[PDB]
Amino acid sequence: LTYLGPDTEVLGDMRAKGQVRIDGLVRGSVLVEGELEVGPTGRVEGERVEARSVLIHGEVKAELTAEKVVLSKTARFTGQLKAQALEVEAGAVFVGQSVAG
Amino acid sequence: LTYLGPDTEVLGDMRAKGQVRIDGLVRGSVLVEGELEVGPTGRVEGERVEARSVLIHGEVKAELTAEKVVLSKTARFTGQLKAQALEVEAGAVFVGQSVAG
Amino acid sequence: LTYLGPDTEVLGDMRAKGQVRIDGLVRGSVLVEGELEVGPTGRVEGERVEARSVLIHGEVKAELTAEKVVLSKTARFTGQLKAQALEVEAGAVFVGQSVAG
Amino acid sequence: LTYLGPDTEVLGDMRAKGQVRIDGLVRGSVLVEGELEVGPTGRVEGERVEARSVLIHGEVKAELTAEKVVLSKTARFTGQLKAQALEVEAGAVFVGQSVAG
Amino acid sequence: LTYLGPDTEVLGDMRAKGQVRIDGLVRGSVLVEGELEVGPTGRVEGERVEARSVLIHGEVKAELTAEKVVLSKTARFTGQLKAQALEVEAGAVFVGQSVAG
Amino acid sequence: LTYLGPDTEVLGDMRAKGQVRIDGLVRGSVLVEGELEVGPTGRVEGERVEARSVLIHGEVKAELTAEKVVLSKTARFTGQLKAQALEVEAGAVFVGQSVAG
Amino acid sequence: LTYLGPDTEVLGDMRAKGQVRIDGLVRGSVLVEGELEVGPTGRVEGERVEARSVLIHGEVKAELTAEKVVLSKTARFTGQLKAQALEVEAGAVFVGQSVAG
Amino acid sequence: LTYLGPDTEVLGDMRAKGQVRIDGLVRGSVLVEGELEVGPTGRVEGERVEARSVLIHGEVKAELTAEKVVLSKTARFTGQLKAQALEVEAGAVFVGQSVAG
Amino acid sequence: LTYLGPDTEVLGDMRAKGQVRIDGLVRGSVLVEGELEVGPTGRVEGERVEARSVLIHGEVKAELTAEKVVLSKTARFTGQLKAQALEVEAGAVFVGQSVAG
Amino acid sequence: LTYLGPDTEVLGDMRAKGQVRIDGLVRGSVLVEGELEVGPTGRVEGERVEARSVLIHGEVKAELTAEKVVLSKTARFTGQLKAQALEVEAGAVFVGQSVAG
Amino acid sequence: LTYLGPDTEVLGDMRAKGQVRIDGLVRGSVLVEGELEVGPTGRVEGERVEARSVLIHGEVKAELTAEKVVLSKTARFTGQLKAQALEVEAGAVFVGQSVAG
Repeated sequence: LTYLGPDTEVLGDMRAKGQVRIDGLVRGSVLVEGELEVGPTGRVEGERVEARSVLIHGEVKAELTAEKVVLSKTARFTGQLKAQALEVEAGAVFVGQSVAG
Repeated sequence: LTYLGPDTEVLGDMRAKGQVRIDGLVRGSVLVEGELEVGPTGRVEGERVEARSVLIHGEVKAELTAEKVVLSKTARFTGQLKAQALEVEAGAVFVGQSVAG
Repeated sequence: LTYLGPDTEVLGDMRAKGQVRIDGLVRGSVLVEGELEVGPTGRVEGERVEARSVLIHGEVKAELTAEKVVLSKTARFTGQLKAQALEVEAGAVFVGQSVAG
Repeated sequence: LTYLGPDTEVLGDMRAKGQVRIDGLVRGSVLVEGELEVGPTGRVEGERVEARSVLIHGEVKAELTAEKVVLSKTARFTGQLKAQALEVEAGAVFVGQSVAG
Repeated sequence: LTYLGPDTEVLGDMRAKGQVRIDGLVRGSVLVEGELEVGPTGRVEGERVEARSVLIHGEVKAELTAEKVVLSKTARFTGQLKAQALEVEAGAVFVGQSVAG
Repeated sequence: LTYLGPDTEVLGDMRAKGQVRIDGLVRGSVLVEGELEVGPTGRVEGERVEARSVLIHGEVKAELTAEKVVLSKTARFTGQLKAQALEVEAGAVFVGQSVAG
Repeated sequence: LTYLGPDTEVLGDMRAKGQVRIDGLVRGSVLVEGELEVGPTGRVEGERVEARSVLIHGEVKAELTAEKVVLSKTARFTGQLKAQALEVEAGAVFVGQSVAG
Repeated sequence: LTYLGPDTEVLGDMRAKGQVRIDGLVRGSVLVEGELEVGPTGRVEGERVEARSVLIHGEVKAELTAEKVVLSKTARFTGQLKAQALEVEAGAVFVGQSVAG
Repeated sequence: LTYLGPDTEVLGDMRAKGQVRIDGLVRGSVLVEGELEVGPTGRVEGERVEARSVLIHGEVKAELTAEKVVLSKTARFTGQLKAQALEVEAGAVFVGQSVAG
Repeated sequence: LTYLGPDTEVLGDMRAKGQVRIDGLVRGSVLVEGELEVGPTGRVEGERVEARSVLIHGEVKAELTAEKVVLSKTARFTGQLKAQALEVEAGAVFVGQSVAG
Repeated sequence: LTYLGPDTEVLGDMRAKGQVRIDGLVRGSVLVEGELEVGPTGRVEGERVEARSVLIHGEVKAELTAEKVVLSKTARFTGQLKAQALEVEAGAVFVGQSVAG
């Protein structure tokens, strides 16, 4: 597990393994092997968010790439995407060219 | 209601009103005011699919635009998109740049 | 079955199979295998209306061709015709050269 | 709380708040307000490790600055230091000029 | 044993063997083989304090060198240091570049 | 009390207070207020040995000055002397000009 | 035996043998082989007082030389001395450079 | 009493008081107040032998002067004499001008 | 025997032999071989009184010469003397230079 | 009594008192008050033999003067005489002028 | 025998022989060979009375000469005499120079 707090602004290229929950901020690119969660006030601003299963509940602005990109009602995506199962519930402002299926 | 059959290949620019269920084929652009459904073997190949609520269960290849673009497990999107609530369940090969939220 | 609504203006060459009921409009040529009905406010404006049994209750303007061309009291034909049993009831303004029998 | 895992190599300048436990790696400078812990396999390689209470149990190589710099038996410090209560237990290879008291 | 009193100001380079307890003052360099203790009002002002185990409870200002440099709550170090187990309890104003481990 | 060990060679001008027992060596001048004893293997080599009561049992070579200079059977004095009660027992090689009485 | 009285002032160089007790005065140099005693009111003023064992209880002012120079509480020496066992009890005003041991 | 031994050669002017017995030698002048005795091996060689009662039993060579000059069988006088009762027993070699009576 | 009376004043040089007792007076020199006695009131005034044994009990004034000159308590000698045993008892006013022994 | 011996040669003027017996010799003048006797070997050679009673038994050669000049058988007178009773016995060689009666 | 009476005054030179007794007087010189006696009242006044033995009992005044001149108590001689045995008893006034012996 790698929990970040509500106010944990990490500049630079975070490289993690295992289950991650981000609730703070990331300025840079996140490279996770395992489950990822962006929290409700979390923000992952950068270029590369690569994971295995992403649960977006806050904001993301990067060229995200995963297997299962599952979202929530208050999510906010931006940028490119490359998944295999783009599961949006209802209320994502999903702005950007994606590939799936 | 405007039901099209399983094998009803309509060339040209279909312009409908009310609830529509397409299960056949459309070669051209669909302009519907009301609920729209593409059936499981349906295909809407063209450029403009504009509606109010779209339920995709087959294939679409056009610059779709709606309010609520809700999909199914066996859907297959292609092309641009412009919605307000992009609700994908799991298994859409959603290929193309979208705007939502 | 392929029901079109009262206001379903389909531009282009509709190609259907099975029982069809048109009540809207067609701009183009209708190619149906099976029973066809033009509704009371329906209009099939074009060139080719080919079917197996046609029930005209609105307006047609094309080179219709069928087996049994049965009409109604408020029908309005225009153009050529080629049937095998031209069954008009009373009030068709049947304008155009026909072959039957 | 902000727990990092055993293998969470964060490049860049981590800026956190609250209780932090680092067990992975940091390439860069750590700026924490609150309790800090470097885990046994943790390493904080960089220039600036500023906190309020630091518990070193692995390796640090930076110009650390805190109030209470408490260590463990297997700790390994390097670089400058500026504390108010430098509490080393026994086995730190504490290499570098310090100010305390 | 070599006990010095509370007010025993020894100018010059004291060279001792065995257990030493200094409680007075030393102006000069102390060369002890064995346990050393600086008392609470003791002061070892000079350049070279070399021993085997040092217990600082007062003030030292020299380039101390030992195996085990254990301190107390009211100690006050100054100058360089070269130990193998720098065991500070809490309240030393330890000012100076050290090597340990 | 200020006991020096059997092998405690103190270079420089020792300045003490209270009861002193020297058994090691002194290279320099001893300034004691109080009882002084040179031990059997002790040696106080220098210039100024000033005290209040001196008990010589080893060797002294300085311009000693006291009130009561009491010696032993194995003592060995050298140098000037200035006392008030020069109490030698038998076997001192007392070499040097003295004033007493 | 050679007893001199309390008031026996002998000018000149007395040369004696055996046990001598002087209680009077000598103006000159005393050369005795054997035990010598200066009495309490005796005075041996001169240059050479050479003997084998001297017991001073009064005053002497000469370059005394003996084997055992034993004194008393009320003795008063002056001048040089050359003995082998300078045994002073407490209260001699022993003024002058001596060799012993 | 002032006894001189058999071999007590006193150079110089002996000045005594009380009873004197000389048995050694005198080189010089004897001034005695009281009884005087020259012993059998005694010799008083000089110039002035003044006393109160003289008992000569050895040799005298001086200008003797007394009150009662009593001698013995083995006496030997030389020099002047001035007495009041010159009591010679038999065998004195009394050589020198005398006054008596 | 040659007894002279108490008042037998013999002028001139008496020359006698044997035992002589003079009790009177002699003006001149007495030459006796044998014992001589001057009585208590006798007087031998002259120059030469030579005898063998002289017993003086009165007065003599001459250069007496004998072997044994024995005197008494009331004798009175004057002048030179030359004897071998000058035996005076106590009370002779023996005035004059003598040789004896 | 004044006895002179057989060989008592008295030179000079003998002056005696009392009974006298001369048996020796007289060279000179005899002045006796009292009985006089010249012995058998006596000789009174001189000038003045004055007495009170003279008993001549030897030789006389002088101007004798007495009261009773009694002689003996072996007497020998010479010189003047002046007596009052010249009693010669038989055998005197009485040579010299006399007065008597 | 030749007796002269008491009053027989013979002038002239009597020349006799034998025994003579004169009791008278003779004026002149008597020449007798033999014994002569002058009686008590006899007187022989003259110059020469020569005899052999003279017994004078009175007075004679002459130069008498005999062998034995024996006298008496009342005799009275005068003048010279020349005898060989002048035997006077006591009371002769014998006046004159004599030779005898």
